[PDB]
Amino acid sequence: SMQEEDTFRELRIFLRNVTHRLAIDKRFRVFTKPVDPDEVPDYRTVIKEPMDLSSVISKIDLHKYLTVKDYLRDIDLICSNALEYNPDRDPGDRLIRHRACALRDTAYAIIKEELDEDFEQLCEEIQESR
Ligand SMILES: CCN1C[C@@H]2C[C@H]3c4onc(C)c4[C@@H](O)[C@]2(C1)N3C
Ligand SMILES: CCN1C[C@@H]2C[C@H]3c4onc(C)c4[C@@H](O)[C@]2(C1)N3C
Repeated sequence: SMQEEDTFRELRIFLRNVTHRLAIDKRFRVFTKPVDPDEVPDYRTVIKEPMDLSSVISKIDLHKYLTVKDYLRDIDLICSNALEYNPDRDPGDRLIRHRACALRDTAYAIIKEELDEDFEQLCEEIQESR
């Protein structure tokens, strides 16, 4: 219905605003673009599903997310990819792990404080009806 298309349009506006706010924080600059396969040819042999904040904005615009749950699965993949690729005790590794955990906690805290529980339940019921 037209009312259902208006629901999904409101969801995309909300997700773009969350994602752009994460993308301007100086801590998260390393997550804003894909890993350059030149500089890091090894990356794509270890990490099977690369993900970054530029890719997330492209996916919103292609209508790939019908719920906040499916968006948070991509935020979780940005974080898990950084933890898996950089697991060592050295400071470079420890700094990117700390930043990855901060990105995930920041996204969850914005959504907890700014999404109504009933808007997300409506998106999940339209999704399950398709
Ligand atoms: C050129 C200096 N490198 C330091 C970082 C460690 C590792 C990494 O893991 N996730 C991302 C994103 C990145 C890149 O920022 C990075 C580039 N590497 C491929
Ligand atoms: C319980 C009634 N809700 C009204 C508000 C609308 C929306 C929202 O957007 N930013 C913030 C902050 C808030 C919350 O205060 C709120 C709680 N919602 C999640």
